[PDB]
Formats: sequence, C-alpha cells, structure tokens
Amino acid sequence: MGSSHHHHHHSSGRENLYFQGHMAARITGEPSKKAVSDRLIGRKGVVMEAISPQNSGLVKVDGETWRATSGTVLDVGEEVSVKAIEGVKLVVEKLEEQKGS
Repeated sequence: MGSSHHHHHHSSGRENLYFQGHMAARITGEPSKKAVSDRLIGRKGVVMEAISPQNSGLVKVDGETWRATSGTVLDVGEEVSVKAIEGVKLVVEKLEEQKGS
C-alpha cells in the first residue's frame, strides 16, 4: 500500500546490468582480439623458420608469424600453402617446383 501520483521526476537515467547469461548456447566465448582469421586459409605463405614433423616452424601469412606444421622438412625462404588449421598451429605444405631439364 501507499501510492503516490506525484510526478516531477523524469524516467530513464537508470542502468544496471542484471543476469550475466547462462544455460544458453556458447557463442564464440569472449570475442576478443588476435582471433584467427580464416580469410588467409587457402593462400600462400612464406617459411621464416625451418619446419619439421617433430616441431612446427614459423611462417609469415599476410603479415603475421604463425606456427606451421608439415609432413616434410621445409627450409627458410620457401613458399607454402596453408591448407587447414590444426588448432594453434597451421597445416601447410610446400609449393612444388618443376625440373625442366
């Protein structure tokens, strides 16, 4: 009980974030920075660090240095194609030469 029709105050100007959000489908989960861009998948990259099957190397895709793995041993200065992403590493294979001799 009570009730007051005295209105001299204005509405709005009140913000307060209730309910974080749970029991729903996880969308992305923290859309933060440095998120892997799939737009560079299927393009050429260059080998900056020697790549081995035991330890991934470093390739420069666009302008970013990524860890890259391969089934063969890749030396520096080579050109590779990024086929897929295995996680925090990229799946790359080396461009093929041609012996016209």
